[PDB]
Amino acid sequence: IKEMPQPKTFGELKNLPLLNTDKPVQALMKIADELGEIFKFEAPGRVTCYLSSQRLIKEACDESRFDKNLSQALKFVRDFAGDGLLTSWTHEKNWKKAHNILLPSFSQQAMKGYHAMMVDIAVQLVQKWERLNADEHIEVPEDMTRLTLDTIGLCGFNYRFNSFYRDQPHPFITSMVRALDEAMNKLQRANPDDPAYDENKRQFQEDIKVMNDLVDKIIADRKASGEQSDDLLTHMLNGKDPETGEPLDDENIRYQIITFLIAGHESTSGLLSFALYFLVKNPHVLQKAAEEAARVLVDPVPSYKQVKQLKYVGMVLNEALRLWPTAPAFSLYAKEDTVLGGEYPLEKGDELMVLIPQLHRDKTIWGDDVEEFRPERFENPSAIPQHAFKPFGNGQRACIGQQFALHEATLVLGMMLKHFDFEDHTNYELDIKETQLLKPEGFVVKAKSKKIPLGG
Ligand code: HEM
Repeated sequence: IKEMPQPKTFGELKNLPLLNTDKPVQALMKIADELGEIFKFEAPGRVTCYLSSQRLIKEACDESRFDKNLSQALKFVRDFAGDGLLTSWTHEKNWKKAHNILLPSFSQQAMKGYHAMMVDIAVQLVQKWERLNADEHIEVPEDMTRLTLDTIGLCGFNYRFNSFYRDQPHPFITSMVRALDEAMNKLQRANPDDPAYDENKRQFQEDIKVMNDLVDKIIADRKASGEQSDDLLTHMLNGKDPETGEPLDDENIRYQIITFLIAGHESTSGLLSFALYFLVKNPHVLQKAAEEAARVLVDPVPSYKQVKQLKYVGMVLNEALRLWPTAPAFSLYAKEDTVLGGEYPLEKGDELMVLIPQLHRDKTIWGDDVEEFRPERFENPSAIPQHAFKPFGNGQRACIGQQFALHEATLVLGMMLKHFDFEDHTNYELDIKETQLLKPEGFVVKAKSKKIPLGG
């Protein structure tokens, strides 16, 4: 039994002077490099335990001992995401109901039914870049976000945000993005009740009404027509929990739809953006991935089967998730008193945070050269030690979207590689902005079309 390592405390401020950054995850990674696989972190009225090694994370992933904790970020997002799957406690009846109903709609098989709609949006991005003039460039995370938002709207509830037809997004997207920003801003608000935030609160209420009005109207519209689509909304309307026999109610369906948008859009666009970053920074890797794309994508548009063939592309995506997992942490609490790693007692209710980018740099698992981009690390996924790679979280609370995110990213990145050569025309210096997610801010490229016809 051992005292938990902890960075220096500064009287009443505790450890907080060490995080005076807008990139706390990257600052926490530097604390972990100094203090090792576990450290306690304290701030006024807050205590948590950050884990970074696979040995201890293997323990924290034991679901009989630890469950998902709702961080404060997730609590503020629950004000519009409600008791959707992301923002609900594992014990809530609606979490378990929605999980059992939605799981089959997110399986690897279910991907065959979404493929045509994902291709629809992916063709639109390819055509946008084909139609650029010679002087222009691409804003990478901005277009990736247009793409992921549109794909989740189409596959999620057969709704077109039409993000490629716009400079300013659809009013729902504007509201959702501003609501997420406000939720994150509230994390660092000293005097939340101060008059200067009256306008913030009013706007937050307006943005939630915009989101709810839209989604409720689409739900009511669909129930009236009886139209059956290939979308998740049809599955929610027709699904019954195998355990209770009950369906989701209309209000819970609204929260799942908002949740899929929130949970899916930034995380998946970050992944595509970092993968393209790594590829333009490693032209030899980019060449091997484009060669696979040209070998495999032999039809004017990709089939479901062809996407499954893009093995190297899949490896590039995993190695981007290893270095910069776009949802960089998840939070747990001890379900009962327990001892972690034989050494550190925990009391029931104690919080742990898994620091996924630091887990992914555990040199005992990956070798000494953990900063290098090498997709070949993933050539044999069965050989990777259990719990070493956790970009989609853990257990029954893992990413329900993982097969959807991966199928979409593979498809898109494979089409990009087939149709364009890319140029890092500004010699872009990586700048990782943190919201609740990671992205390469300001990342721009030029693409030069290979002049290959689309379909079809
Ligand atoms: C590369 C893309 C993505 C990454 C890295 C990612 C990562 C994660 C992580 C780490 C969790 C666990 C959160 C926690 O424990 O607090 C999570 C949960 C979740 N994600 Fe994703 N995600 C991605 C894409 C998506 C997509 C495309 C969707 C939906 C279409 C989605 C929907 C969800 C949902 C609904 C949950 C809550 C699941 C549950 O608790 O039952 N995610 N994701």
